[PDB]
Amino acid sequence: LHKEPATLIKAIDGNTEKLMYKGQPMVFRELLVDIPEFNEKYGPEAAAFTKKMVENAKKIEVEFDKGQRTDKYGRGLAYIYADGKMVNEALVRQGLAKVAYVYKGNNTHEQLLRKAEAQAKKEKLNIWS
Ligand SMILES: Cc1cn([C@H]2C[C@H](OP(=O)(O)O)[C@@H](COP(=O)(O)O)O2)c(=O)[nH]c1=O
Repeated sequence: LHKEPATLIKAIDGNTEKLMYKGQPMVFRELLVDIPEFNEKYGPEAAAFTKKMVENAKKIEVEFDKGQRTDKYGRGLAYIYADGKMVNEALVRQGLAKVAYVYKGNNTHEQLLRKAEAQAKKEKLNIWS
């Protein structure tokens, strides 16, 4: 796998809906996680943690896995990094997302993320409280 550059695109409301990848706006869906929606418990917290992590970062990178790069809704499927720290792993490690959607061939970081989830669960953090 290899990391590639992207930048945040700031939406009219001040948040990031899309990343600019090879100079095109794209919604990216994080690989291997289920993140609660805003209306669900921990949803506001997951969103706020993501916003701080990506906005504070000097460098955003995306990393496609070995399988499908876009899903059925046209979203890019990747691991997202903020100054070299994976956003997908960080949400899981904080109990702000669960490991999920593990499909054949896009599963490279599965064990790493399950390791993070077990720690968040052992620590009874957030979703696991
Ligand atoms: C994470 C991921 C989601 N998806 C699709 C599966 C779900 O389809 P369905 O909408 O039919 O349930 C949807 C979940 O995304 P969200 O959790 O963003 O809603 O995204 C993929 O196809 N590949 C993936 O790797």
